[PDB]
Amino acid sequence: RRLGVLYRAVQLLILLYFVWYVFIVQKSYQESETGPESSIITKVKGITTSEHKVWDVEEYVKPPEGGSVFSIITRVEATHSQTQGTCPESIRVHNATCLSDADCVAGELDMLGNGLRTGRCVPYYQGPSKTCEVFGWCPVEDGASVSQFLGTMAPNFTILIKNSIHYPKFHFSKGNIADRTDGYLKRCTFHEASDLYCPIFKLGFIVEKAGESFTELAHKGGVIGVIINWDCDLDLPASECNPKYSFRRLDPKHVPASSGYNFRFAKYYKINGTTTRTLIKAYGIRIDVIVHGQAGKFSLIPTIINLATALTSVGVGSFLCDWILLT
Amino acid sequence: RRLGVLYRAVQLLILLYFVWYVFIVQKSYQESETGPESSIITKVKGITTSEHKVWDVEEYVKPPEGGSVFSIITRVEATHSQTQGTCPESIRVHNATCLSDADCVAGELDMLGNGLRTGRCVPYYQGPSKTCEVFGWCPVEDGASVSQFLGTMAPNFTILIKNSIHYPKFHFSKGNIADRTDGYLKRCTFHEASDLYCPIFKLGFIVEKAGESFTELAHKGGVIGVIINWDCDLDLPASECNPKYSFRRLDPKHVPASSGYNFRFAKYYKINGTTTRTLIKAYGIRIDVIVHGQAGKFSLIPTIINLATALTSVGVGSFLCDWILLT
Amino acid sequence: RRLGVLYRAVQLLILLYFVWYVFIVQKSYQESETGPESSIITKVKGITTSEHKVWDVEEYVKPPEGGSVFSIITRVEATHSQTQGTCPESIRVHNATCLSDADCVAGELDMLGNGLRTGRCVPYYQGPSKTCEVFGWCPVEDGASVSQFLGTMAPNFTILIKNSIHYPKFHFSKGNIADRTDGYLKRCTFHEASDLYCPIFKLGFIVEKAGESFTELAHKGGVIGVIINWDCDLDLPASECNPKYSFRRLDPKHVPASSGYNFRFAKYYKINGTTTRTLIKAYGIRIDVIVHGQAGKFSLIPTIINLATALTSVGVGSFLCDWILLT
Ligand SMILES: *[C@@H]1O[C@H](CO)[C@@H](O)[C@H](O)[C@H]1NC(C)=O
Ligand SMILES: *[C@@H]1O[C@H](CO)[C@@H](O)[C@H](O)[C@H]1NC(C)=O
Ligand SMILES: *[C@@H]1O[C@H](CO)[C@@H](O)[C@H](O)[C@H]1NC(C)=O
Ligand SMILES: *[C@@H]1O[C@H](CO)[C@@H](O)[C@H](O)[C@H]1NC(C)=O
Ligand SMILES: *[C@@H]1O[C@H](CO)[C@@H](O)[C@H](O)[C@H]1NC(C)=O
Ligand SMILES: *[C@@H]1O[C@H](CO)[C@@H](O)[C@H](O)[C@H]1NC(C)=O
Repeated sequence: RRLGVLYRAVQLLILLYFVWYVFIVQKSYQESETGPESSIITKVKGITTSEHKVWDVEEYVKPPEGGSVFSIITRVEATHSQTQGTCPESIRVHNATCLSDADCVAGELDMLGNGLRTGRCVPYYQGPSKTCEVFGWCPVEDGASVSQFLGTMAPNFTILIKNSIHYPKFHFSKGNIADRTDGYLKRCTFHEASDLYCPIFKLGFIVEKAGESFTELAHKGGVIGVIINWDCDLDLPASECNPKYSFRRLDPKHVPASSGYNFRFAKYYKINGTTTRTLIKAYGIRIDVIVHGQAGKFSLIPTIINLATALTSVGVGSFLCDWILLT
Repeated sequence: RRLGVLYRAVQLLILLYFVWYVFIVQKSYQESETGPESSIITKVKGITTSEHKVWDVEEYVKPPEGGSVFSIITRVEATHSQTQGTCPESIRVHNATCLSDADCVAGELDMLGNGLRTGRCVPYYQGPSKTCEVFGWCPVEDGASVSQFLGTMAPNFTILIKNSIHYPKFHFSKGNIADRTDGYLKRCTFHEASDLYCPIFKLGFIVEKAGESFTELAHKGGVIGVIINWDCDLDLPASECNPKYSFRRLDPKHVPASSGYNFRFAKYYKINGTTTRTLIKAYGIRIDVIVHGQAGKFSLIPTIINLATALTSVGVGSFLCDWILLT
Repeated sequence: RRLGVLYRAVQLLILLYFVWYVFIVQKSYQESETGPESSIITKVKGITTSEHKVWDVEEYVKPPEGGSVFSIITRVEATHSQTQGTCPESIRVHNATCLSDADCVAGELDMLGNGLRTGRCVPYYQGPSKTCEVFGWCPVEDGASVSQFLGTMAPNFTILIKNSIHYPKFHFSKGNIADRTDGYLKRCTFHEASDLYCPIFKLGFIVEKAGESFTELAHKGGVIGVIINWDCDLDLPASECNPKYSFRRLDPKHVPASSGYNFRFAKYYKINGTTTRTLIKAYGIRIDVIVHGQAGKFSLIPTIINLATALTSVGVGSFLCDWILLT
């Protein structure tokens, strides 16, 4: 009687749970593939100015080739006319300060120093201190570097990411630009809803979507990641598989020591037969384009496994009801 | 009687379906791992010529280091003796054409322009038009660039990809060159059957296997991906795990706007104390080596799950036959 | 009687096997995700010396930007004052040796040669042999290169890897540096137990943990991979997810032909209006930072599938016991 009503209510509850959670919500009827094959072609385009200098893309984008990882230099500390010679050590180098020649040890190369110590105390670049003389690339950066801010109009720089994926097991291939001939990429601006196949992003848009302040991320540097997630359901048509662009800062923005991004490169010249160089310490924003994939397609093996599990679970509910009735 | 024959025929049909499709075909008795750890070492080697110039690998391969992504330059547009100064704007820049000084706005920096506008109309490099004067790197590329075709013998360039994978969960590690001392790599040519452990590919072979035409992909540029798939069955010996090299074009070859690959780099010089440069716009073929993995090894958990599913399915066939007989 | 004891012993054996192997050992109650999103920021810092030259990071680290793949140059073969002209071919080029002008074919460009053959026999750089004259970058490397060993103090170079992962499906994100303000990274040394969030590694430590000898890996070059495995169990707190750094050599160290790492880059100058260059062949150790992920979190679907399998298996044991008793 009523025992039958409760007995069948348990079965319906178990079947509901399976049909909803296991199948509709979690798609246990589906087999999944992750890690597609991606191709990223980037192209930064924009020009900026300094006190009397004009910087083009060749100057502030390293490396020049358009790939997943590139750095947009927003500030430089250039040390011009560096030659191999003898000069005072940087005041920031461990026990570089000296009062006499006895305080400097000859032939001492510090790995964090700027050269091999000559062994005699020399006046610093700006008085009145005295630092141990070193042989290396001179003058040192910490004594003869001039800072230039490039990124006054870095926010208006535009980056064009060209992505294309492929899912081998499911034979799915797609890109992030629509095959058109209407002059679209020459006048479009990215919008996650209106214009999703115009992957031309301003640097300022990327930074603000990452939650970052451009001045702080430009003076000290930073790393911002442009993440493309192709969470794809292959039972739906190919027009239902779209790229989702997320922006987030990838460097340890909270650790004071490791926050920032910078690197050194030099420009090499022969002046009167002697090799001179211009050491440039570049602070800038590195853009990493990370592509992530998660596909899904209906597979019969998972479906039958879960159906068998549902039947066994309904049987276990049967056993539980009978056991409660007996006791 | 005959009901028994049909009843057991249903069981045999269900068991066949499982034993064939679930186990033999799909290998549901197996656990899978994807995404191994890969190491790619590339080395392009070949020399080409121009009207009176000889180009070596250092000149047309960027970046010089041998990694997954590199570009082989097939054509350049070099603008020599570029200095920071004032010169006419490119005729391709928005509203650069002027008839008088009033048509040029002083201090206007266009992000797609080639400098900061001085504010006075100047004659173009070739008459009779007049363009707004700009301050930047001068002369501009669109007025003083000379094109040189490098890739006359690019098809005979040879790329040596050195790959090595590792599957952590299954403790499988392999490479794409056989440990030999017979002078093999100095005289071998790749063949997907005869010579699969001689990964020395001519650029023309890669292009033709990608279905591309070398002249069009060399003048305008392109991106070709060398895909290595280690679809591996670990129940078989290690000699049964082999690399499969596939070649396909990765750029949007159909979109007119985004088809092609190019980038700019410059050579910097000091001439009479003033920084001059040679801006080179390089059109070439980028080679991406993409390594994809899918391993499989027999695991007891999937086997028992599928066996339980088979037994439950045979029981469901039993129930269906009995239900048909009753009704 | 005793049949009951054996009958229930079989059930307990099957249940033990499941509860131990399927659940406790293999964690079949868990769903897994692999392939997180990684960000790698490297920074090599150290200075070395030669006979009379001091080398800084800008000189021996290529590329300058701090990413996953970079090369630390330990030895160079620099060919200075290379200009486009005519010079003897390298004695190592196929049939380059000549006895008279008839042995040289005019206009012959060998892809493995160093230029276009002029067609007349010229004396070699060192006597008494004679090689076919070529037009290219002259003098050739095999005749005018000078070797300098940089890596006397390469083992004391320190590399700072900055990693940060993210698991999308499980919403887990972590890095490899602890958020601190105690001046930790300026004085810490990595230890896999004591100091795991100080990812500052000496090059010598990386090499010795890889099992390599620094002198051989420095003269000839090599590739060493720094592997970070985030094998993560998400049922445990976030303090229980840690990076595991493994070091191994990635190049074919056993194949004599393919063992080693080297590349060429040049320094370009204008001398009296003619383009000269310094071709540098760099032998060094390439560091690849490979990040691998394997997360796990309790999921109800696998748990119920395995519980149903356990019940079915106990039933199959029931059937086997009854069948043995009947026969
Ligand atoms: C630095 O030099 C001073 C004076 O020569 C010496 O007392 C001190 O120990 C040195 N510090 C080192 C070597 O770390
Ligand atoms: C450049 O970007 C800034 C902020 O990102 C914006 O205020 C400014 O209007 C932009 N420039 C132009 C010409 O729109
Ligand atoms: C270009 O300049 C012309 C004349 O100064 C002006 O009419 C036009 O609006 C300008 N186009 C712009 C600013 O996009
Ligand atoms: C170079 O390649 C082209 C086509 O790829 C071929 O026709 C030619 O014979 C090759 N050169 C040599 C010397 O074999
Ligand atoms: C090299 O040159 C010699 C003499 O000209 C010739 O006999 C030989 O066949 C050549 N080898 C080649 C072209 O591989
Ligand atoms: C540099 O490293 C070597 C071995 O890696 C070691 O013997 C030497 O002591 C180190 N240098 C210093 C100053 O500790």
